[PDB]
This record gives sequence, structure tokens and C-alpha cells, in this order.
Amino acid sequence: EPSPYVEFDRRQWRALRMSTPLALTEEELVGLRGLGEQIDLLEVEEVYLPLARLIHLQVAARQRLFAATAEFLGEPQQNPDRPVPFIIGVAGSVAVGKSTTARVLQALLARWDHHPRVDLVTTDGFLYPNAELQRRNLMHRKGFPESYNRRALMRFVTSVKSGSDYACAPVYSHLHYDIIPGAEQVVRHPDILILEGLNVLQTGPTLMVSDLFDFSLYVDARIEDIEQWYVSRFLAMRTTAFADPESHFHHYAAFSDSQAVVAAREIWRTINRPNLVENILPTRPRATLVLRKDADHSINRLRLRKL
Amino acid sequence: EPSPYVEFDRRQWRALRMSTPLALTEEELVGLRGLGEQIDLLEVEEVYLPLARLIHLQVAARQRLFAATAEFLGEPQQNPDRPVPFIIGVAGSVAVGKSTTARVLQALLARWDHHPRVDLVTTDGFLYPNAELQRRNLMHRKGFPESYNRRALMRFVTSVKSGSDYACAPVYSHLHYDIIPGAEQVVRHPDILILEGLNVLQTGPTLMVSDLFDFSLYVDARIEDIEQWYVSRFLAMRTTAFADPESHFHHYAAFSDSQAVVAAREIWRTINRPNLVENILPTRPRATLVLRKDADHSINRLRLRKL
Ligand SMILES: Nc1nc2c(ncn2[C@@H]2O[C@H](COP(=O)(O)OP(=O)(O)O)[C@@H](O)[C@H]2O)c(=O)[nH]1
Ligand SMILES: Nc1nc2c(ncn2[C@@H]2O[C@H](COP(=O)(O)OP(=O)(O)O)[C@@H](O)[C@H]2O)c(=O)[nH]1
Ligand SMILES: CC(C)(COP(=O)(O)O)[C@@H](O)C(=O)NCCC(=O)O
Ligand SMILES: CC(C)(COP(=O)(O)O)[C@@H](O)C(=O)NCCC(=O)O
Ligand code: NA
Ligand code: NA
Repeated sequence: EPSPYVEFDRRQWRALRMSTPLALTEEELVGLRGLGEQIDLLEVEEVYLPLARLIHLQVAARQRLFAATAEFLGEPQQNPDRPVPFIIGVAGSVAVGKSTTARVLQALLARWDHHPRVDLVTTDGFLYPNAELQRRNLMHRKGFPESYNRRALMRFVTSVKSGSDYACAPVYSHLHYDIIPGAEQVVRHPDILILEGLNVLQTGPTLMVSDLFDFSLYVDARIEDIEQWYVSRFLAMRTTAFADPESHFHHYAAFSDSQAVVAAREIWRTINRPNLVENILPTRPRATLVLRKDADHSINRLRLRKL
Repeated sequence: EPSPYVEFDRRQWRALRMSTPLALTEEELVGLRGLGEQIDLLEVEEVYLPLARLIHLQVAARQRLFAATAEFLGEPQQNPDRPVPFIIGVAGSVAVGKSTTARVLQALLARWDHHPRVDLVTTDGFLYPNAELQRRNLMHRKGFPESYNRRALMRFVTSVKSGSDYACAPVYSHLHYDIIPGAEQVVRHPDILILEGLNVLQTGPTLMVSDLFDFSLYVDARIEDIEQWYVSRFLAMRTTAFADPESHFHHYAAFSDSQAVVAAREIWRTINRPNLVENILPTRPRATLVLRKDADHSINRLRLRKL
């Protein structure tokens, strides 16, 4: 019964490593690992290395495709130092570990042979600032599709992929819970752009960033596990981020375990869960690769689109 | 101000013909032309021939892409007599001329060098039959997304693209206004499948045929012109299709010009216009190529996705 997809387990997947080199040390992996994430070198080797191989294979093939169009159009040819940027989306729930997957992927790709320039941008820079969300009644919907300046986000990625020298994204601060005035992330004709955020795989009545992706990941897990990870990270942040007096959620620093669980579950119930179910999970069917994690953050299963 | 698209006029577009051969005679073009359509050899040469070139370029590049995935997976390689089928979508309003564009494209592609097997399937075979539409209260919504068995349609295209030997689509009769019992269109590992229908470029919370397209056309025109074409074809069918006593709309055969205009405008107003505005036109942004026709059915402008 034919399928666009093929499923693997970790055994099956890790065999596809071939002889892709491991270019990353244990200390280097630490700088990449997010609070609460469990990634080790073994996981890098068995899961991320075949991924990086898949992508290397696709970057070459995908260039052919733009080149055929440029040929058709009777066009100059290509700068071989500036190919069309390969755009990689990374999607999934809050707390599922997207930021680790993306940082690790970036680090692996930047260590391929020619040392490609590999940029990583998070869509939280494209959230409306609080004063605008407040205007729109959206202060309790950060991460919902409507809380983003989608036009700006699409402009940004179109600019990069169309080969602009320079493009700027705004910058969000979790600690201050708002866009940072005057802050910009500048992307300068990278070879590869990884775009990471809850809703990057969305589709709609207009052309969207997902329509520009040459590859996408969705980082998945059971909803109950993701909630547990969220609540557990909320409790852990009492003595990390929330302990900063400047932190927007500094008042949570002093909560007891049981108060903190209450608070975190209410945020999950009223914001992150509804967003996952209504907006994020309906984008999973389109991902080129789903990385499914077990309750321990271990990626044990994968679903690859072959069509 | 960068753009996924590039616009042409007919001058600009026709220069991209290069020396693509014209393999089609005036008599052959007649068999392809729909009631009310204006296509001539000149239009074939200036518009359809560069299109066919673009596609030839893309079929080769696109194969590379599946081959890279097959390589990654350590897979046999490919039957060179059975490559992965290249899937072409053709979308747009009722009465806009999709069936002519698709028949002409099929005829041009089947006349490339190796004589590729080029199948053409219309999504009207995937409409629910009347008894089922009646059950669902949809007898006045034929052509709306919900009037189709989308699961069956997706099964069909997945099967073909995944390399099945044989796949069957049901068959709709306009004359009898219903799916034809026991009729099947059998598609046998074509090299190219053209899938034509109002809503083929739709996207949604599940993987859809548009997610399987290697190329798509949208046949566009101003809404007022399309309505004029629709009403004018309705009046012309009084002495063609509706004149058949078996015809479902045989009672319209005897209408005066002015009665027929009334009838046809009401159908446009209550079915086809709402469908165009709510469902079809929101898919235009995704088409690889928009063919924009002037009031005379003349394709005078084109919009190509380069990203
Ligand atoms: N300072 C601070 N950082 C947070 C908070 N919530 C999430 N983060 C960080 O924001 C980044 C994105 O987190 P999240 O949106 O849950 O996406 P994830 O990467 O898939 O877990 C991660 O580095 C989190 O550690 C918060 O409340 N305060
Ligand atoms: N017999 C008959 N054929 C029709 C009728 N309406 C449309 N057709 C034919 O059905 C095919 C599809 O028409 P339409 O859905 O308008 O799509 P188009 O190909 O873009 O014009 C065309 O060949 C039309 O000639 C009808 O009421 N009766
Ligand atoms: C910033 C986020 C919306 C994620 O943004 P992303 O980069 O995935 O677009 C999420 O990490 C977040 O901080 N949500 C806050 C929910 C609340 O208002 O408490
Ligand atoms: C059959 C159609 C819905 C087009 O089908 P398609 O192949 O575009 O999916 C349209 O040609 C049609 O016949 N509409 C009928 C509207 C009515 O019920 O009178
Ligand atoms: Na996590
Ligand atoms: Na027409």
C-alpha cells in the first residue's frame, strides 16, 4: 500500500552513516545542547551524521534544479562562490528541542569539506513586539501563527534565497520577553540557511517560507512527553533564567515545586498545547524528515519523505 | 525588491523557444481545442513551446533529486525505462480552458525525442457520485474541495508516483452529470502524468496531490472575462451537448439567448464564482507558471516561479 514516506528505526537509520566523519568533540557538543536536552556523541553519530549525508547529497541535486531554470532563461550561469542558498526548515512544539537539533545540524554542516557558510535564524525575531501584540489582543498567543509578522519573515527568506548580499532579521529576548530594540541579525549570502521555529512549515493562501524550503525537519514526540519536558524545564529555570532579577518571570524563581508545576501546566494548557494541536502538528505531514523522540529525548524513530 | 517570481510578456517569453521543434499540425490542434477556445499554432509556438522546453530541462534535473535520495538509501539505482513519474498539475477556474492547455501540453511532451508515455487525468473522476453528494448535501457544490474524494485522489497519485505498474481512476460524465458506473481510467507507469482540475493546487493539514507535483500550471484570466466565457459557452452548448436528449441539461437547449444568460449567470454566481474566489484563486501563488489570458483567450502574460 504505497506511501510518500519510509519509516526507520535507529538501527536501520544509523547504517546509512557510511563513512561520514565525526567532526565534533564532547566539549563542542555542550555549547550546542539546550537546557533539558540529552544529546550525546553517540546520538550525533547514529542520527545526525546520516542526516548530514542526506543533505549533502540533496544540496548538489537541488542546485541542478535552479541551474536548469537559469539555463532555460538564457542566464549568465552562476557564481560558484555564490550558489542559490539551500534553505532548511526546523519545526515542532515548544520544549521539543528544535534549538538543539538546529545548532547541531548547523555545526555538522559548517564542518563539511569546503566549509560552507551556514546561518541559523529563529522565527522568534519575527514575533510582533509586545506593544503590537497588546494592540492586537495577542499577548497570550505568542507562537500562534497570528503573533508573527509573516510578511516580514517571508521578505527576509525571499531576500536571502534570491541571492541578496545582506538581509536583516529582528531579535527576540526570552529573558526580557520582547523584541530587542535596534537589534538585528545580519545574514550575508550564506550557502545554507537553517530557519527554525514552531510554525515554519505552515501553508496558506499566500506563498510562505515553507514554500521556499529545500529540506525540512519536524522534531516530534508524544504530546504528554513534551508537556512533561516543558514543565520540568520550567522548574529548572527557577535557578537559571528566572533567577535573574531582570527576567520577565523572576517572580517564578521562588515558587515551590508544586506551585511551579501548577503555573507551567496552565501555560501549557492555555497556550502551547492548543498551538501544537491546532497549528503545529497539522504541518508534520509535509516535513522531509520527522525525528521522533522517546520520553527520554532519545531519537529512536525517523520518517523520511521519498515523495 | 526581491521576488520568488519573474514576469514575462509574450515577446520576452517567445524568445525562450530556442529551436524546440513544432511537431503539431493544424488538424491535430483541432482535436485538442475545447469549445470556445482560441488556440492556434502561432500560440502553440510562442507560448507552449518554451513551456515544453522548461519542462524538458526540469525533468532531467528533477530525476537527479530522487536519485540522490535513492543513493543516500543505498538503493538498487533505477530502472532507466521506469524513472520516477514527473507529475504536472494544471489548475484554474471552470471555463478558463484548462482542458485545452493540458491536452496541448500532453501532445507536445509525447512528441519529445524518446516518445515518453504521457498520461492525462482529470480530477472530475474523483468527484463523489451524485447519490453520495446528495447524502452530504453537496449537489450544488460540485467542484468545491469537499465534493471530491480527496483520499482516493491522493491514493491514486501516490500510487503512480511511487512506481506502481497499474493505477485506476474513476470516470465522470458531464453529459450524464455523474460518475459512470464501472468506468475506469488505467494509468500504467507513465513517464509523465498531467493531473488537471480546479483545485489540484490546494494545500491542507494533510499531504495532498499538490505536494507531489514536480511542476504546475495555473490558467488565469480576469474574473469578469471567465464569467463571459462561461455564459457564452453555456449558450453555445444549447446546440451541442445540451441538444442530446440524454443530456442532463437538455431542458436548456430550448432556452432563448436571454433565458440562457439568466440561467448561466445564476450558476456562475452560486457555484463557480464563490469556488474560484474562496478556493481556486488562493492556490495561484504556488503555481510554477501562471498563464494569463486576455479577454480573447490569448495568453499574453506569464509569471514563472524561480523560487
Ligand atoms: N530565558 C528563557 N529562555 C527560554 C524560555 N523558554 C524557552 N527558552 C529558551 O528559548 C529557546 C527556544 O525554546 P522553545 O521555544 O521551547 O523551543 P525548542 O528549541 O524546541 O525547545 C530554547 O533555548 C529555550 O531554552 C524562558 O521562559 N526563558
Ligand atoms: N457535456 C458538457 N460538457 C461540459 C459542460 N461544462 C463543461 N464541459 C466540458 O468539461 C470540460 C471541463 O470544463 P471546465 O470544467 O469548464 O474546465 P476548463 O477545461 O478549464 O474549461 C471541458 O471540455 C468542457 O467543454 C457541460 O455542461 N456539458
Ligand atoms: C518564542 C516562542 C513563541 C518560540 O518562537 P519560535 O522561534 O519557535 O518562532 C516560545 O519559545 C515562547 O517563548 N513562547 C512564550 C509563551 C508565553 O507567552 O509564555
Ligand atoms: C466537473 C467540474 C466540477 C470540473 O471538475 P475538475 O476536473 O476541474 O475537478 C466542472 O466542470 C463542473 O462540471 N461543474 C458543474 C457545476 C454544476 O453542478 O452545474
Ligand atoms: Na527539550
Ligand atoms: Na474556455
